[PDB]
Amino acid sequence: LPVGQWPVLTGGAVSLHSAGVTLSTQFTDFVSLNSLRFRFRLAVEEPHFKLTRTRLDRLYGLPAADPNNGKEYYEIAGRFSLISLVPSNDDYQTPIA
Amino acid sequence: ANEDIVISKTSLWKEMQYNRDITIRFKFANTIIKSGGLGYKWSEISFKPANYQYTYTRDGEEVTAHTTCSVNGMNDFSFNGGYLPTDFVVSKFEVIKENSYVYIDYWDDSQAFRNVVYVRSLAANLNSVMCTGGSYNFSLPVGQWPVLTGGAVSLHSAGVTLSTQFTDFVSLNSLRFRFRLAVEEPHFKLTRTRLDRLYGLPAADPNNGKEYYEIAGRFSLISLVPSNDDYQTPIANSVTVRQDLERQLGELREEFNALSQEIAMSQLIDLALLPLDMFSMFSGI
Amino acid sequence: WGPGEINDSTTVGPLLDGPYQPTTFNPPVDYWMLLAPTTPGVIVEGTNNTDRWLATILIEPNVQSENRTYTIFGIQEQLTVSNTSQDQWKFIDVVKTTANGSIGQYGPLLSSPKLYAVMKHNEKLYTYEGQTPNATTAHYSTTNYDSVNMTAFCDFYIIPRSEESKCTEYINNGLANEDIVISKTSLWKEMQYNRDITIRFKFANTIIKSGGLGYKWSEISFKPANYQYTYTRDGEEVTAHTTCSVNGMNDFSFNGGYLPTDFVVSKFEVIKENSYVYIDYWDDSQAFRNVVYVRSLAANLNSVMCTGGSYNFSLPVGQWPVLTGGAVSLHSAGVTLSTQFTDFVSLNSLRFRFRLAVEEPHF
Amino acid sequence: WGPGEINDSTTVGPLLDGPYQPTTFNPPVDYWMLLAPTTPGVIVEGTN
Repeated sequence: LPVGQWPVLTGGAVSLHSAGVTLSTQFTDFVSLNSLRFRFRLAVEEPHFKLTRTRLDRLYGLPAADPNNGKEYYEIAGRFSLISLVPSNDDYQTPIA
Repeated sequence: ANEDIVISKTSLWKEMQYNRDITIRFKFANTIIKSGGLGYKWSEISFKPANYQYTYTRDGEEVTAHTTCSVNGMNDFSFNGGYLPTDFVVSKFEVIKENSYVYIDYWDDSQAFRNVVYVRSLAANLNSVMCTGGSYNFSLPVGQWPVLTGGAVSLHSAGVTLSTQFTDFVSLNSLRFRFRLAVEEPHFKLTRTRLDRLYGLPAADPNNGKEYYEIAGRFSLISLVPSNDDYQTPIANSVTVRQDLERQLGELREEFNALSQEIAMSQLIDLALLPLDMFSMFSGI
Repeated sequence: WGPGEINDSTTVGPLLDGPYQPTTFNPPVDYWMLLAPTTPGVIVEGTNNTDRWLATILIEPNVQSENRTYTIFGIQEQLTVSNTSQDQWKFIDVVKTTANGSIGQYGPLLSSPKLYAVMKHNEKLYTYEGQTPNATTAHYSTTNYDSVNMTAFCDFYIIPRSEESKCTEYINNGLANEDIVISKTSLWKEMQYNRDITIRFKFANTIIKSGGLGYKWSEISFKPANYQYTYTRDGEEVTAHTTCSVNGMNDFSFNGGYLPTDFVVSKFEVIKENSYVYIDYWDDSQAFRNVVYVRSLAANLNSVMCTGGSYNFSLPVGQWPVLTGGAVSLHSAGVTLSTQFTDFVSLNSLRFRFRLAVEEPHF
Repeated sequence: WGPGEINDSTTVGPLLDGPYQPTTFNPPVDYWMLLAPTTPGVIVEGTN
């Protein structure tokens, strides 16, 4: 703000829980990747987000101001299970791709 | 004239009085400016706008406050022990007296303080404090240095005056708390000059080397603050409501089996003959 | 609405027009000339060139009759100097009937603090005579009193006639942490206005003169000036109440001589580029009733071509100096809408600030 | 939230060395004694 007190968008938490998984295709500047898309449903939590020096107080959700909150990354650890079909014409020679 | 237009729709405001303990630390300053000549004369020995910054433990949380102090309404006396260049002619010694009021501007970074805009009323339960005058030597190319001795003055709280300078579309705030000055013992003597036992803090040394003039007092500020109450939010603004746990399936099955008592054979046969379909089965559920 | 609390530049007037060094300067009618020495010798010589050659002369305490030669009125002659007091200095008046004839002495004057006063009234010179604290104001009858040239050899002061008591005194002994809700939520609305209003104002001056002749101008600053007028703004008679002041102006001092009739000007204020004029208007109209909780404010006041004052410095005798020149324009410098909450009532003061730009001619 | 103005006035021609009256004194270092004479006669007599 050029003059006066600086408004601040502080707060706002959400929780991510798994809600299925499906195939997708990421891309890079040189190659395309056969990625897996994990879809997570959201759930707002106790930390509220306010807009100081205003009248928007006690709002819930995660705004887009600084969703990372200074963290380098958010981590979700778990397990996935897939059964892929491989074209094997013999009792052996199971292809590895 | 004959014109006026609407800017915005109506808004929700409320009146609220903020009561806060304020500590006041303001050190005076002296110009003490030497006029031309051999060095005996003085242009205008007067108080200057003295600025400082502090941090106080108010309400259990540190508050950072800028502090400007000045005085207006002082009496300006003159001295003439001879107009000769080797003699002592002082144009104006500024002295605080009953005609003098101290004006002090405060800038605290606290919440209510920032909220003090478009205010309704202010009450200041400040404490009167004694301010004494020190001594200083007036430079002279020849002769002993003249000095000050004694004196004191007392500050008494008076009306607070808040101002807002309007530039373009910005309001620059300017608070000014006022203190009436009442002179008190001891008295002021200037060496090698006429004044003997004069009263009133001079423009030479009102600080007296004091750390700061600590005045502790409460302040009640009734101002029209803006607020929407707990409204103007989304109709579903709250933490996610956890769905209630359903039931233990074992006991659910137990109760379902127990329901077999309330079954009539003939009516059950009729219901069995009726072909339940995707509609009939779930219509009344 | 109405109040104004900007008042600075206090002044003190020299009670006796300050000290004066040895020279030929006389006391005008209704003005005592007081004399304060440093060391003995000659004090004053009042010469009419016609019939009066008075001379007030110092003598130390405990001094007997001694014959000494003095260069009085350019001629060396022998005179007798004597004292009667043992602790009080003597101020003896030598009287010369004629230049050729002998010269006498009278007017023994016993006072410790070394202060003594002379005057001219009612066909008589009023010279302090006698012993302290009863030192009288004895009188000598002669002609052409106002023409007496008073050539003196000490420090001096000038007093009014009404302060004979002061002259006698001088001769006899010398000089918490919580918040609460007041009222529930209410309805408000920022409201715009497009209105033009005429503005007119006057000035005033603190003309503080020194005590005595008047050739010593202690100070001339600006006064807080209050006025009232009526204006027709779009068919609505408004009683505008006006209060003026000025701050941050540049000042001058002048000295044509450090002596009584010499034109001395200790301090004079003058509006200049650095100067700003604080101007308060009060109107009972709806706009100025609604201007309490104001969000924004902008004034488009046009320039004001201002010509400086021109009056003749009042002095008791002699040519009158005058001031002419130095025009000034005024430009908007913002508006301060201050509120002053005393213990019970709120004095709401609106002050437009006007920067003063300076322009020819030259003062 | 910045401080407001304070009523003040600048110095009143302080650096004006006026008509120092004629008598016996000792000129100090770095003070040129400009003169204002009017009629024929002696102006200054500096005696060591």
